[PDB]
Amino acid sequence: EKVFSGFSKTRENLAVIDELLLFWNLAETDRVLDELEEALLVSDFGPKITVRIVERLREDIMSGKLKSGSEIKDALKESVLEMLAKSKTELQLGFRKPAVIMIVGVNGGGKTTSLGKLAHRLKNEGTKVLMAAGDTFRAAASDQLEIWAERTGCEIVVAEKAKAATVLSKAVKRGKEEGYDVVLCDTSGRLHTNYSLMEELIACKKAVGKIVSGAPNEILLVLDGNTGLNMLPQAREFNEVVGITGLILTKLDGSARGGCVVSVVEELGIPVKFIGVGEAVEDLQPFDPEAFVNAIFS
Repeated sequence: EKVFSGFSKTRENLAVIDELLLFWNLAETDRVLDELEEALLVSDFGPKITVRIVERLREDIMSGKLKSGSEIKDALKESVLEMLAKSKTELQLGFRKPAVIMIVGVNGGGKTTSLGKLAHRLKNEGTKVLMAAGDTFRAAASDQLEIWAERTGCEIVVAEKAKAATVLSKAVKRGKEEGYDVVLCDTSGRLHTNYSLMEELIACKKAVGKIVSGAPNEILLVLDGNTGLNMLPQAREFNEVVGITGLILTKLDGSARGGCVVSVVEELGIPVKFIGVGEAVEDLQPFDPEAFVNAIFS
């Protein structure tokens, strides 16, 4: 619904596929597939996934598995859905307490804001949440997390400039000691990835691991959806260095770049867990791969 709006422009642009398929027959296959390829590329499906999708269609058309435009269209949706769920999209918090979640990302992605929206969700499900203001680089983020703490009725551990790993260590200790269900940890926001940032994220992961075996449970990377395919290198860097368990794609408002969602998940094998489709608190939503594929293809 809100996912339909989040990618409204992608849907509009991908609609050309239905028109092209009106002109499909076996002899027209390669011409139709050339146009279909161009349409996916226009909507920010990466080259690797576009060729994979198109060549499989061509295969299945040639072998006689696919015999009509409607069958080809549904096969296209199936290929895309399969790349998305090749996926545990849910938060994987287990049973041992406390669960520890780290939120990471660069400036402009809504890192801190999403952590607040997430805390709202968990609080509403009756989960006992402690916040940790580990974004030590940005003073405005810490203050914003105190505002979120007050709105959602979470307690919050704040820095007393602090080392993020020390704040997180403190919050998780208090989590465990005071019987919390989840410790929800912010981390430092920078304009671009750099060495200093990666070193600090490594330290935070080690520091919370020392207090609770297997912590953190989730390391969620927040990314502005509007960056499209340019999010691939950065997600790969966070993943190679830190180990990301889930993505949060934000700032979607009739994005024309919906293909980037499939491209990132397929490339790195990290599921999209939440999508941000608006500025209200409820507008951070659990990702539903089948609903998404319907939202972009009809």
